Amino acid sequence: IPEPKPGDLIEIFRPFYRHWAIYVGDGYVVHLAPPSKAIVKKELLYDVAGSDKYQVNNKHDDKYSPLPCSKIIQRAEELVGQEVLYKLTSENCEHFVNELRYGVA
Repeated sequence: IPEPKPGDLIEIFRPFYRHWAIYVGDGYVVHLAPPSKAIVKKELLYDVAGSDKYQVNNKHDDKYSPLPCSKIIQRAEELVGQEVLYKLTSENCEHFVNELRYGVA
């Protein structure tokens, strides 16, 4: 599987649940994760994916424009360290990365 492009949405197929992250380059993604509440983390895709299959899935590019990729990366990185109080359902994780790629829904 070739290297994702900065700003790409990454859909990760964990057993019985999906997780979402956004590629920020040089092997890193930004995503919501538990400390062990949830926190925005910058981590290696290698570690976040682990042994689980994943794909790039920019599902809304058909009908919506992605933001300039420099802006996507900047916004994602600025949020690293921020905490949120909602559960890490696929839906919430997807919503988070959608906002980064496409802007506020």
